[PDB]
Amino acid sequence: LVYDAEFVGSEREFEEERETFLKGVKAYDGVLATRYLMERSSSAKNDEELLELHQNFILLTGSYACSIDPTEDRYQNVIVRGVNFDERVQRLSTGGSPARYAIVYRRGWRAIAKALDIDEEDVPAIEVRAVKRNPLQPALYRILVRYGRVDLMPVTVDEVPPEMAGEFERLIERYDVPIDEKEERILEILRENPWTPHDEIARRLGLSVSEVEGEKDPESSGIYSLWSRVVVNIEYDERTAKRHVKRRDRLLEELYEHLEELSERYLRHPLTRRWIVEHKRDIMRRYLEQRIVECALKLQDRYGIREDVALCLARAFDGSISMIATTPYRTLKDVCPDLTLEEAKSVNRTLATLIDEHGLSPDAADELIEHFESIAGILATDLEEIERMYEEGRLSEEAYRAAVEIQLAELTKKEGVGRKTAERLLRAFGNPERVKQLAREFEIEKLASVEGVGERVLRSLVPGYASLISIRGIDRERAERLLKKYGGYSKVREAGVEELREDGLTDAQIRELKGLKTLESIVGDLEKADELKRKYGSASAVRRLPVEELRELGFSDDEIAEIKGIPKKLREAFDLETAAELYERYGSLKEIGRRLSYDDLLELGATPKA
Ligand SMILES: [Zn+2]
Repeated sequence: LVYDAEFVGSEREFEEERETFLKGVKAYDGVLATRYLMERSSSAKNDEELLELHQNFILLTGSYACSIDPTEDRYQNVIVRGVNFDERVQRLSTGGSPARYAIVYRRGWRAIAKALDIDEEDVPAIEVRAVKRNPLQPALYRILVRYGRVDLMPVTVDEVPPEMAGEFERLIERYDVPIDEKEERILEILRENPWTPHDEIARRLGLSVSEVEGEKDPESSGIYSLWSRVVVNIEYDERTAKRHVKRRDRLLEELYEHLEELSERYLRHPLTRRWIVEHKRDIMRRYLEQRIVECALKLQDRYGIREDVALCLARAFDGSISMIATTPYRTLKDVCPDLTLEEAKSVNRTLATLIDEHGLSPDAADELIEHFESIAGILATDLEEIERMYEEGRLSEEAYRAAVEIQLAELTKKEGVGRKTAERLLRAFGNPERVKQLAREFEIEKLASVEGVGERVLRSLVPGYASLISIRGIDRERAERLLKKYGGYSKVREAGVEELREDGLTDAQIRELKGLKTLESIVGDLEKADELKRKYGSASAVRRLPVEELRELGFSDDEIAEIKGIPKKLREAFDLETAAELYERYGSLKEIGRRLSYDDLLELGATPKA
């Protein structure tokens, strides 16, 4: 399997990167060492002070990783397992560093270490994919690294705010990012537990990990895309980036100092920088080993690969189904030539879809995997770039054509949208994911200004346009203004009546929207109808309310008589309290003559009742 990368910065930059990387390695050495201590005993497993130190190393590795390729120009032709990230990162809407994009992949450091000449024999590992023990929401951690966010990466487990961890969703709400339906589904699990592993998120949603994750860019769909959407909209805090670079090297010393102290809880001899420098390779070789077991065991239980092949893959791909699952068939067979295609299609869902649901050849599917990794990766790419690749001879016809048909199918599925209107939209706005996002942001004029995009298109594309526009008198401009101001139909429906008037809605329009025509019979004006619609569900409910309650913060006793349909004869004798109660209980009045003659002891000798 091929890893490689070439440096293109100046000689100063070369040394800057070497020092950062080597400090990342030193930081990651602490992560390995602390993981080692944690499984010396179940007592060590549950040492929270040890866990806090483990986490501190994770943080510092992140910070150092964020600093790789600060100017986003120092590396080129970054190959990880044969796939060239230079070209892919360039096609993303937010571009960025091929180096850091590489580092977010397991064993991506391999590629970067070659460009910085750090000899692979010393295993200069930097990994930034911790899940269960990560002090930040794991996907966030990874996206911060890809976007080089030295500033946002905390350098201390104390410094980690809830909004980047246990209450991560707060951070999402602060930046008014559009969330699609896949993502809202993913959040529902992350809300239960932000440290749910991705293959679990995928298994419950009935998706591949690639689908759960998406591309690491705003214009995709998935937890990575979501976090990118948020993170890019956070101002770079150049100040705090300075604090973090200034402080972290000595914090690392201090972490290593704390590692000695703690290690004496579980070991005869301290765990020192020299010790980890010596055992690093051995520690890593052993973890790889029990991950080959666990993983090769899963390749049989879940996917059903013949035992001897399942171990081959397990070894070849560092014990990672994520890794295996995103590897092309040609590369998979290169290292395990015993493997069969139905077996490859079992673990690599992208390969499976491309073959079985788009009739692609394995070579052609490999081509698309290599360039884009997943379907999400195809949909993150501008249509016209895919055309360019086809024309420039860097993409075969069958791959190219499948790519087009995937992009078009995301829009033609939406009733009203034909192929040339879909095709046009992709030209106007780049890719299908970016088209959808404009619809969720309610950019109705922007979309409409494309040929073939009519009311029927707008209906099926823009959430809540269907609802507002089907009310007479509400024009397109208004529908956009309303949707944008309040955040979608449901939120517009929830708006106050006073402020909807200010927005220029006729009272008829407001009445239909909240569907309180029946309540406005019962009560004079719109506003009180709405007040009554909030607390109580319907008119139906308001009538049933106790006589005291209606009377209280309400209006007349005659009005309460009319509201509950209390007959003249029953109203003329008893007081309301007991009249509306007898009616509630028996319904007719003929029936009211079920209870005995002068059990009707209340008021006059009203004989017409018996
Ligand atoms: Zn800080």
